[PDB]
Amino acid sequence: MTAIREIRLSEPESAQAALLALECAQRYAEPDSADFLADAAVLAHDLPRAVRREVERARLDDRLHALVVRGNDVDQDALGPTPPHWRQARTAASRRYGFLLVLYASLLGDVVGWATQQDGRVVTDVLPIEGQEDSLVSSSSSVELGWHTEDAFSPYRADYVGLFSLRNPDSVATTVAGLDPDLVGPAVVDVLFGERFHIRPDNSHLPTHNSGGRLSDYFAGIVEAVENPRAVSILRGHRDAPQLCVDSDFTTAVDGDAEAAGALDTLIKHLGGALYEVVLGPGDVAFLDNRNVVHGRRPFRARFDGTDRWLKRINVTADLRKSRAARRDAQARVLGEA
Amino acid sequence: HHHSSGLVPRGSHMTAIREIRLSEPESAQAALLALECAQRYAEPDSADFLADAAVLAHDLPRAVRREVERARLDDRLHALVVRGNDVDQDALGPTPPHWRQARTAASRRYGFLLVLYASLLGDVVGWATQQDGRVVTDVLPIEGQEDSLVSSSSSVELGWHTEDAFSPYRADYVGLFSLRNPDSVATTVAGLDPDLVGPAVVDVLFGERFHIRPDNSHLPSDYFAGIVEAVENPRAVSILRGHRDAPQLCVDSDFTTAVDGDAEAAGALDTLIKHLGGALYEVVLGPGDVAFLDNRNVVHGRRPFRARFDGTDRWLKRINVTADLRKSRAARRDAQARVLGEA
Ligand SMILES: O=C(O)CCC(=O)C(=O)O
Ligand SMILES: [Fe+3]
Repeated sequence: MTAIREIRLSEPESAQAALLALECAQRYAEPDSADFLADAAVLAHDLPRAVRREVERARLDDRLHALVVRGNDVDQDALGPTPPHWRQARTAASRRYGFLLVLYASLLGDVVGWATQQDGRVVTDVLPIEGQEDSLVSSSSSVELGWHTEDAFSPYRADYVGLFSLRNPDSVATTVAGLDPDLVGPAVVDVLFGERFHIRPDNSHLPTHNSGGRLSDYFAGIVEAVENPRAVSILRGHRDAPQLCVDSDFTTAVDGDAEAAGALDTLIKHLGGALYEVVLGPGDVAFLDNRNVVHGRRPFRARFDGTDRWLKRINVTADLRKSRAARRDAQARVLGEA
Repeated sequence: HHHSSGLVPRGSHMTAIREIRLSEPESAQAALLALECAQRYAEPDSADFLADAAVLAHDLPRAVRREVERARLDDRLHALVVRGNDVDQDALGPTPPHWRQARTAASRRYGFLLVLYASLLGDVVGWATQQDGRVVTDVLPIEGQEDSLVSSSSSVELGWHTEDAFSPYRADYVGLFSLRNPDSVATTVAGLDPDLVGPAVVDVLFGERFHIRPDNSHLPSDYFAGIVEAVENPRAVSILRGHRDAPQLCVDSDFTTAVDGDAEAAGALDTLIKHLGGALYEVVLGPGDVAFLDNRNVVHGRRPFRARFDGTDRWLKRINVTADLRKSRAARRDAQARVLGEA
């Protein structure tokens, strides 16, 4: 209904947001520099008032699918070519969009990264990588990004996933679905509320999607969660507004629970059909409510000529304090550094 | 009457107290925002105001917002104290004789300001079983409840505790806005210094070896069934939680016991009760002073004091703040409602 909340920036609101981002770029080294992240929540208060009003309505809407902020300024000429790999995507020209993504995000909560994702960067990159066309990770193209709750396996999974589209010349859709409980059956719902499923870390948490020199110890937690998954529910909270936690490629029923394996089969067919498209054009920022929706990305053909689709991505928590056991120190934002 | 802020240590807790002193212009700016809110919105906890409160709070003085944000992310904070807000004592009128008479037109602006400060730290919540589910509550002495074990006490020690220690929906912060305090009556505060306790005791306190039962406050429904089960069939819980370097504390000096037959846990618990009792210090809020206690880090209580019941007694506005409103949705009526156990 209001499941998708959209704000289209006026030209002045777009210009004001860009100016704030560019002041941040002048002051701080990286969009996830510790001194910037300490200051971000209060810097975000200087974003346009009309934007702050609508973000706050989104934040307290427990039936949100996504907040979409359209029409941020992106200078395509100044940005330069789409990097061929996330490792090379921390470009001088792309800093300003990282800073703006963190400012928007800091209206919804606190930004976090993962020790086991893109070398523990808090601002990450989504771009097609040659040789990953058919992979199950966000650098895919030819094969759909299978729908998932972000970091479904983890009790420290984000409350919001933020995406800042820098470029999307072929209008490739982000896919989104919620679960209408009164639509699969209060029978299947009860089975999904039961701690009767295994959810494993997706392939982006593997050493193979990180730099080779990363501490083996960062991946201890990921390997444990692959080998010995905890028995967990797919639904939780109030029955009038249950939260969703499932990954289409990394969820199984606990072996010998055909009632569970039956409900999961049913959920996977349902959500696959229910998946709807949101197209993020250049300058469009989305925050997906990761408690309410699964998301993915349509298949596309990458041209690998520097013109390809490029997003900046961020994880947002409503409650940074709750993850302190998994972080190095109070201010550190990288889950699994502890 | 210049802006200042700093860190006041207590024992080995180097950032225990974060103190902010408003300049006259910062005081006036906060007061004008609160007064504008009181003109535009029904109540300090009406749906119209709470939907906007987190954004209206961005209009508080910038220097105060930066220092509050530093407090919010300080996982070793005991108390954030903001001193020097305007209270017009003449216009406020006498301290009401009961909380049921305390939601006065004259005191609205102080409820609004408490919610604005609170909304810099998180989202305000109340409890169906406390002061009729009001989010902005009143702390004042009630004639005939001098010997009481609730915040309306005076002659008797309010025994110290984590706020709502039994509950998974317990506040992350307890906020207090002092309207008057002529006799400088204190809130007592204590955190755990792991350096003053045997590591073996600390190891036991991290164990799920304890029962934390609700005060009789709670108790009257799927919510209230959970309260009865919390008294009769209490879950086994830990007292310390999270990172060894920055553990959260959850204990109630009157309502915590070790699990049946766990003498070692009974020993660790009473070692902790003696430690916190010995480590208690005091925070006094003068008129216009606001405090947020980090309920994840400290227990709090109150010393004996002498109430006059003549309209001059100590009066605070009080609020519960959560870092994560969404996690309590099963215990609230609808998305925007802030009253725990209202559904
Ligand atoms: O490319 C997209 O639109 C989605 C990316 C994504 O889901 C992700 O990287 O987590
Ligand atoms: Fe994703």
